Amino acid sequence: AEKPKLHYFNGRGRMESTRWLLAAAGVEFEEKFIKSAEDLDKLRNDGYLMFQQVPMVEIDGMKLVQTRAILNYIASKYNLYGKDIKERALIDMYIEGIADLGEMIIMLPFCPPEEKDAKLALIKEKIKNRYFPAFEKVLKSHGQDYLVGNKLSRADIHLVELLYYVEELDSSLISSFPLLKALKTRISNLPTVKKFLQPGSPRKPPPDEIYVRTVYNIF
Amino acid sequence: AEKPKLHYFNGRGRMESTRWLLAAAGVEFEEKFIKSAEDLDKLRNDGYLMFQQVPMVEIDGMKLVQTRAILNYIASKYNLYGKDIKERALIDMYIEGIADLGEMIIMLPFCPPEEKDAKLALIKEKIKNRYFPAFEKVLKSHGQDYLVGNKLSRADIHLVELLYYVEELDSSLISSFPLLKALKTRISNLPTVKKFLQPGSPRKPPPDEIYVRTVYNIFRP
Ligand SMILES: N[C@@H](CCC(=O)N[C@@H](CS)C(=O)NCC(=O)O)C(=O)O
Ligand SMILES: N[C@@H](CCC(=O)N[C@@H](CS)C(=O)NCC(=O)O)C(=O)O
Repeated sequence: AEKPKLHYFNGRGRMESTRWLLAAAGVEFEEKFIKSAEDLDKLRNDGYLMFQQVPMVEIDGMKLVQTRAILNYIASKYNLYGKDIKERALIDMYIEGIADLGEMIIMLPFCPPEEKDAKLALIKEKIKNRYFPAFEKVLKSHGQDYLVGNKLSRADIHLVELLYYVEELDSSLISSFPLLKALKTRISNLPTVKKFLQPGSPRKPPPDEIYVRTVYNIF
Repeated sequence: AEKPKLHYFNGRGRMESTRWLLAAAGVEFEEKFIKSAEDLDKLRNDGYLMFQQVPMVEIDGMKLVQTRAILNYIASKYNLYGKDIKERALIDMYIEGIADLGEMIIMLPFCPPEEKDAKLALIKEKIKNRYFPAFEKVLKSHGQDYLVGNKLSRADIHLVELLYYVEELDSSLISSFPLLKALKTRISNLPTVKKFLQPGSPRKPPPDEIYVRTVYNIFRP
């Protein structure tokens, strides 16, 4: 059985939460980068893409598409999805809030220039008034090092990845949230995450204008 | 002890897939309809909405927000989430396709009249050229009555809900997809689903301009 092989553009977009989770889990993977519309159309025409889209991951005999299908499978396989049905409800609730905020961040570079200020201001408002208070409250309420079950789960990994993007956006947004600051440091120091955070890993950068244009070209 | 209680507007939107799944699982539930901004504020103020949003379901002593958290819990509890990690992977892939389509459909009534025509045209095109082909191909690959593991799962339920909606929208779209038609018929005839499909059940109508205006009136009174 192979290393999982990740099909996506050479950028963050919709594959980056899978790169984080696999790296957090200590799992070696390979990437086949889509550089053109022709690369994508060949995957489609070869029947690799159930819904004609990427992300797609080749893992344990499957060609899985859909971010959540990929991540649930990885989380479940590497015991990062809790130990029972009630922990999974907490985990799902948390990571779905993270996905919603995440989505706004992923979509942001693609919005018309005249809308950016308004959209960014709204993401900053939701971070401050909605999402950071929600997660700080979880940490504050049980006083434990991990969001759920007193042990590392995907929710920790997904949230910390998000705290890194929020820092790139505005380093002060986290300032009033000391338990989130502390979660970020703790998880960043786990050997697997520490290595993924270091130069030269598969961690992808923020999108620049050449990438924004390229992603269009790939559609 | 208590029935699940579903906190939403009195219409489909983001709660309908849950009404379908619970009914398919044989679970009677209650609904508490949010009618005003006051009602929404009370749920928030009581601290029952983790991200200040609905849907919310009170089930088994918990208050579950996020549509997918709600559905995953229900599907796991009532054995509609396949039998192993690999079946769940197939289930999740299939149903996330449905969710992408669903998300366009649910937002359609709150589009400006100017974007509506094109949005609808796009929806139909994706049904016909992307999603119905994908699901037909899966049913054809194995010739079995159910999408995954040759037994009823949440994927069948969520697909068939989608097929009922697509029928309302344009009843010709399914015409080229004989295996989807057959699945729709089989699943519709299962005791629990048949009961949910009957007149007078909790199944909700398609949204009308009053539902739309109630939703706006709640978020922007
Ligand atoms: N719900 C899907 C969304 C995938 C998606 O939007 N994919 C884009 C690339 S980021 C794509 O393949 N676009 C081509 C298309 O939709 O026609 C997932 O989470 O994987
Ligand atoms: N990802 C969430 C989205 C929920 C959502 O957007 N709910 C809307 C109403 S249908 C809401 O409460 N909006 C008010 C707000 O976001 O302030 C889910 O699937 O439950």
